[PDB]
Amino acid sequence: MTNTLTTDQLQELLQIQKEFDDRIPTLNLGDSKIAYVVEFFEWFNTLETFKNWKKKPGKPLDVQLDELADILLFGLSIANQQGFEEYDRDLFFESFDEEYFLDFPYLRNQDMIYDMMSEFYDDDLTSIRRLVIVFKIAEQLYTIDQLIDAYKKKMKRNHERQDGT
Amino acid sequence: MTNTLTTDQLQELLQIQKEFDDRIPTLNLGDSKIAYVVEFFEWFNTLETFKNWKKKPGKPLDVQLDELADILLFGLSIANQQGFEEYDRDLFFESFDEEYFLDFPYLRNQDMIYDMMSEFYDDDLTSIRRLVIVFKIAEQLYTIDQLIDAYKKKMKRNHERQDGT
Ligand SMILES: [Ca+2]
Ligand SMILES: [Ca+2]
Ligand SMILES: [Ca+2]
Ligand SMILES: [Ca+2]
Ligand SMILES: [Cl-]
Ligand SMILES: [Cl-]
Ligand SMILES: [Mg+2]
Ligand SMILES: [Mg+2]
Repeated sequence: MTNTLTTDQLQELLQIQKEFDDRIPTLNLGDSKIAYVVEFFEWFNTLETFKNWKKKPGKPLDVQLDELADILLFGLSIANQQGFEEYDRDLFFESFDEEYFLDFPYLRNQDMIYDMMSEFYDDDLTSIRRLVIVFKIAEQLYTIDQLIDAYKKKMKRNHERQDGT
Repeated sequence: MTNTLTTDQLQELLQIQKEFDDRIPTLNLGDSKIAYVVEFFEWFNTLETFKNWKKKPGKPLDVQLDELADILLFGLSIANQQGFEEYDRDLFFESFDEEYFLDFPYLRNQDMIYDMMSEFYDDDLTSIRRLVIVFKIAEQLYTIDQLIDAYKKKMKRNHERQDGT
């Protein structure tokens, strides 16, 4: 568990997503952006920081990671659809390294979801920012390693589905 | 007729396209990319460098410019849909300034269309490259000024249509 993300790791993830999306003819960037937000809320719903009525709020770790991996899926798809070049990659690592406001205590505050919504309805939300958000969550609440593992598992199953196996 | 393109001119064009596309709910990046290529061939068909059987090949200048403006329309739309940032703009002006192979005699060769097709079926064709192509054609065969004029005229009519006037 390095809990770090390398250039080669990111490039591999983008390549994995690309191979799967190439098999989706109706691929629609506007729809992918909406799916990103919907999947984000589903992940947020597994964290359960607003569910005061629960004895043990928070779903099992493997469930939370699986729902987080959905956010990553659409984040990678959106990046690929917009053309993720070497200079986009550099800006991503700079933005990721120097993000100051997405740390553990902030992400554990249930009011964080209002800030996220303020980003989500802005036309100018970048594909880079969407990726920074999902990797900071992994880095801060989980590990980047488990997120990558859950996503790769999911995509293997996804290829089996589209293969009819 | 400066036959040049400034940063402010490009930003204005992108803003014009953005306002119009915001009124198109079914906006689909994959469809816009195909439309770019189809409109490209329509413009090429007005140049008529392959129509050996004509006495006066080439349609009137205003027709050629109008069809070129269609290429620009989809080129701007694709750029906007992919998120055209300040660094994309800088790379565009560098690519445009230092393009060596899209000059007048090349563009007047009817075999140029095979090279274009080799670019058009490549998944990795960038929105920047699509814009470099259309502005070099304007610069070399027409002027950038007439292209901008034809596009602005077209978009004014387009807003009148979507306004129901
Ligand atoms: Ca989900
Ligand atoms: Ca891009
Ligand atoms: Ca046309
Ligand atoms: Ca972009
Ligand atoms: Cl309740
Ligand atoms: Cl004939
Ligand atoms: Mg650094
Ligand atoms: Mg220069």
